[PDB]
Amino acid sequence: MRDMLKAGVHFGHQTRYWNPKMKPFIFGARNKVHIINLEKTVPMFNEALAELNKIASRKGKILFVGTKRAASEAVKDAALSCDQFFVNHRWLGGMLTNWKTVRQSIKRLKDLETQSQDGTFDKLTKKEALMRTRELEKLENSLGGIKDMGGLPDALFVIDADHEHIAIKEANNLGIPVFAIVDTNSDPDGVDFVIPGNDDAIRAVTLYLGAVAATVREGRSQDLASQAEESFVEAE
RNA sequence: GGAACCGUGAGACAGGUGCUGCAUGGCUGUCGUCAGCUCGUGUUGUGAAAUGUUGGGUUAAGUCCCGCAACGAGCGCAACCCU
Repeated sequence: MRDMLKAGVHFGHQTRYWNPKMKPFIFGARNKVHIINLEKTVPMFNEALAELNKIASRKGKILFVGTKRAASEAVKDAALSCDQFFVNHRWLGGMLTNWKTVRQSIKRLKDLETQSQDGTFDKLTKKEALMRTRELEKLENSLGGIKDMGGLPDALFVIDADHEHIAIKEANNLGIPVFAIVDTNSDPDGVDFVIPGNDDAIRAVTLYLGAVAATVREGRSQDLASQAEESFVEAE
């Protein structure tokens, strides 16, 4: 299980771009950073983790959102260790509402690939061929992790409430739990299960994102394994 | 007996570029062949609607990025035909 006393990674962050709604989580600004209370972050871990093991052993799906280039690689690897979804690139309008039509783009993507591998690849003009290439690109860039979705999640996990504020909204009107590790620059009232921690910093996000993923595989139907996200922490 | 065309007598009936295209269909001219014109969804407004195509640098051009409540899509241009 997770470990306490993490005053060497997360802690305070951001200078003066905070939100008065995060006062009950700020220890005390010193020369710059406001500093977050590690004494309040721990209690949040328990409550947030508790609700996690509940949906984890309940065979519930989670969608880890991560558009920020600070945890772009961590959000994926963490979602790979387990059988969960994720959003790295950018978060279309009507993916869940107008699922049908949206999937039509997925089928076409699979239809073009089967035509790009070897079957009728260089039969028609090159101009038309270069037209099918761009389509594939645009489709592979947007429909990268949504291609595995064949049916409408139980909860979403964001890295930053503000950056992925759009994902938070659509997660509120639908009545779906929201888990995230944001800091000062945000509104906690928008997150039923918020984790007061550094939003940025790769070594900061990888820690929880790795522990949370480890707590998911355990108590479900798998054994614990070493985190491979630590290798990307060398970005420093 | 009787079909047909035709002529006279008799009966039932025809026609109109005569008016109105501010009653209209169709066709055509004109800004134009100039050119953009619109849709789905999200967001803003009580609403008619707005945003989407705002901002910074740039380009012949929404030409294209960066930031970005917007993200995408269908006619127009272009291409397809002919000298």
